[PDB]
Amino acid sequence: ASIPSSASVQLDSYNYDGSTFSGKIYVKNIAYSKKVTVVYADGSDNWNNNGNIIAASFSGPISGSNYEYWTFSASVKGIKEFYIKYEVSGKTYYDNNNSANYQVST
Repeated sequence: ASIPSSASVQLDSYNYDGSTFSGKIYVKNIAYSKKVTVVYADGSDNWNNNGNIIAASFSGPISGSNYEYWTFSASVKGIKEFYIKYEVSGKTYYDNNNSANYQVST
């Protein structure tokens, strides 16, 4: 782990065990009332108009930085790829792996 210097939001890690999709996300502490969402395509690669959504929750500050960790977990029947959306103070940021998304292998 190293803390991003500059990205507003950045995936730290995820797992998909065949039934539960979970992970952790670096989030820059820009303001409060943050919304951090994981948006995924299902097993058929259907985005469902960006309606397959898991809301992450605040975990804690990261010492020696202006970042925080947010975590997520949900029961997910199938998933091919995902990205992260971060809304704060009317601004909208993404970690979509530079438009490739994060690919979930089978």
